[PDB]
Amino acid sequence: ETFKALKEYREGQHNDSYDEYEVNQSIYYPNGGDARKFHSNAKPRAIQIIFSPSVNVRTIK
Amino acid sequence: ADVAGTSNRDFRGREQRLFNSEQYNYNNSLNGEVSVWVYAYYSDGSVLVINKNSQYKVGISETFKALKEYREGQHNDSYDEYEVNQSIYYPNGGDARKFHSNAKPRAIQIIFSPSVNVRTIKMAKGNAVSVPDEYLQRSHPWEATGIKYRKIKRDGEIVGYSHYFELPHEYNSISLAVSGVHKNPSSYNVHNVMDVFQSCDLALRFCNRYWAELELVNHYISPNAYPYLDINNHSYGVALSNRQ
Amino acid sequence: ADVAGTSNRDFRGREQRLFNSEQYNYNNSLNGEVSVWVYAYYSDGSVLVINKNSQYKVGISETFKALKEYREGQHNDSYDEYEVNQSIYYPNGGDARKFHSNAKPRAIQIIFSPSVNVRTIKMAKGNAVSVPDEYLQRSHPWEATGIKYRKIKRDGEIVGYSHYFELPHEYNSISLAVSGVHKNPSSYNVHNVMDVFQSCDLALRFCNRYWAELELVNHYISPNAYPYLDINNHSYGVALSNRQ
Amino acid sequence: ADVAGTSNRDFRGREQRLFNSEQYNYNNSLNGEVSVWVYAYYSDGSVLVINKNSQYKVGISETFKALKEYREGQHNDSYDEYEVNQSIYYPNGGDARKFHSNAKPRAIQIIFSPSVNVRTIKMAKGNAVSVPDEYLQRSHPWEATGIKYRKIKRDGEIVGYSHYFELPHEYNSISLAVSGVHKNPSSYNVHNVMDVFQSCDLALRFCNRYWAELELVNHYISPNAYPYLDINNHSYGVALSNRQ
Ligand SMILES: [Cl-]
Ligand SMILES: [Cl-]
Ligand SMILES: [Cl-]
Repeated sequence: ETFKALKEYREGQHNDSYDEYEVNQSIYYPNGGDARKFHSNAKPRAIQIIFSPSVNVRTIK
Repeated sequence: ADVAGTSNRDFRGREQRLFNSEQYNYNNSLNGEVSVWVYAYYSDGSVLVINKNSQYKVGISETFKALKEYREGQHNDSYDEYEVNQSIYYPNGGDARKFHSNAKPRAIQIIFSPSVNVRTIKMAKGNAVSVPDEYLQRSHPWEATGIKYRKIKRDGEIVGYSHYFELPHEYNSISLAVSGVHKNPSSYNVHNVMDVFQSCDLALRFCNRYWAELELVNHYISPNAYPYLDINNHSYGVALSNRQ
Repeated sequence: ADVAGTSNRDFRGREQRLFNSEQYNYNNSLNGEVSVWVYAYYSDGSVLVINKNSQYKVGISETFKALKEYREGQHNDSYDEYEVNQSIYYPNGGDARKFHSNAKPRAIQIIFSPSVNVRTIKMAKGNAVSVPDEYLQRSHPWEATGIKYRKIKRDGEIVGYSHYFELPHEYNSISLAVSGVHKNPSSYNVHNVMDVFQSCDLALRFCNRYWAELELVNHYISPNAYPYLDINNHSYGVALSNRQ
Repeated sequence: ADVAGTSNRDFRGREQRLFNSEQYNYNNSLNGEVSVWVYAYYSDGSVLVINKNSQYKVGISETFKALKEYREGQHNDSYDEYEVNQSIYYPNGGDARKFHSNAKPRAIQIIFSPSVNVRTIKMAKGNAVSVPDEYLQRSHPWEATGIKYRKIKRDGEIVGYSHYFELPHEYNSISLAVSGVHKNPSSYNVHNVMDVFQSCDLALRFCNRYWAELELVNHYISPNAYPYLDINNHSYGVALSNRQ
């Protein structure tokens, strides 16, 4: 997944889409965008990766 | 004339030291201001500040709703946020489409000017329906929390006092009032009561949402010579007593 | 040990009776809360509650406009309702597209906690431009309406006081303030004045529009052990003095 | 110690030259990345970049529609642009209100990292319904276009390869896929197949629309040490082999 694809998207609700394009430009390069926020709440706060018990753990990358 | 910075006749230097000393001492006289600030920090990095400036005593009191983030001129999910409020006022009381409102404060800092007497500070930290301690019948209407205030210091002088507490848990849903009294080391009090009543009308309030602690430091705290303590424990303010 | 409910050594029963008695008496001490609620009832069945909780004395004061129904996150006919307000402030002063705004309150209930002294209750019921009695020059700024308050009782104990008045007529267009003082059967007063000034800052407010009296009973009054009187004359609240 | 830049014991200079040489050679090892970028240039001066970075081999494949300009959070004439697409898929197939969509790319640049083997580069440039050469039955699924790639060079070193083609005609309506394989000058291959299958899952993609080639140069190409060739034939990138 890209950085953008992991950001929160609320189907059928407002998503601040224009400001969030600007946030992305600021994340891709310091001071690269003109957003009206310091921290996007659409950024993930954590990631869990889970595999089924049929994976071989030594092959995980 | 004598040469600058070489003798006791540098009256420009003496007057600059007196000018600063007179500001520090004036603010501590009963003719001076006492001030309080409530900072409510949000997850998007923005910060609501409420400040009240008044003579003799000063305070701020806000509902749960009034401390939630409000973005002027932008979308605020207003209908869903009415539903979130009903769920916070009573479990399962609303029909919101989210688990956690990002408009809830993540932390509160209370700062007082150095003219407050710390022993007079009182806080009413209530639940989301504005009750101080679970039920009205058993509630003392405030706690005197001065022992928890840290000195904000610059160059050895106290420039303000801070009490900070995080609200990082889902159940941290509060209403808040705070009050402090201006220093009065004298025994004067009798005769001045209607003047204190007029101070209740004359107190000036300011409220604004700044987009980042950086912006709060640069455009709010520093230009007005106010005290502050940032997330990295750095003290801001201006030392004045006996200083040039 | 002795068997439960058979002897004077049921210390669990004694402590449960003391726990409740201590809450009732604490609320009546000068360390306790005094509280007031203003309920404004609308034709769609919804109810605005404003509550203030404070030590020593407490009150609420609202403009005509502030008591009109406001639906958060829904349409409120805001422009037409500015025009309705102009017509209420002065006959024929606005250009509204309705005869009667359904946002006007149909009735008001004022309830005080049982720690108020009823004889100290004062109401300023003003006209729509916030004048108590037709013209300022002839207005006394309040009426002491304690004689009209009914006792809200449960199991023989007074759990609160109620004053209710309907606004069913077209010309019933009001502004409203109310105030009561906490019981003080002692002769203590001198020394505590700045503490009362701090109580003015520390008072906590709550405001919300509930969609039905049922919802008010279930999600507001009952969970917080507050007193109430419903449209069918049923008393709600919790008896505590000498009770398990 | 010896003086800087005067002897064979300037180990800071030797380590700086090795650090850069090790990056160049690592990228060319089979442990290193191979990368491709597709740049689609629009008439308003904006540029969509898609980049894929992976081990062993890498590619990008996009429909006609996916290469059209999309302005996030702005109007995009979405209904008329569905109609334009129907007219491009089949003559007279749509009911658009324009002759030429300004969302169509005016040109494409394909750039590969210097770790690709140029002889392995393959392009499938299809018509607007994703057929490589007019009809499926007669289509070879790619053309090997490495001979057309120019060396992007800095300070004498190849920093990437470019193939650029304009789409200036009304009938220039394409779908596009490209693929290249990482250099492998060894005879090692057998044993590594499942590792290549995992590389297909591990390949990282990036996509963004920048508003100008200037902005692409300053905020995309240069900060990431990527190769590029601008409209004035200027080469960008960083020479590393044997260099400080
Ligand atoms: Cl003084
Ligand atoms: Cl007492
Ligand atoms: Cl290798």
